[PDB]
Amino acid sequence: SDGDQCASSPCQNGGSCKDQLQSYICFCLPAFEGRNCETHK
Repeated sequence: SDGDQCASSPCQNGGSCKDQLQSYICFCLPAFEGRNCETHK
């Protein structure tokens, strides 16, 4: 049920990729931060 956003690794820094109802939220690691790890600490 709903699972396409993470079809091309829309996240960065090996961040995770979750699928929501509006789009998707990646779960970066303690090393980075942001919906796409775009904020690498």
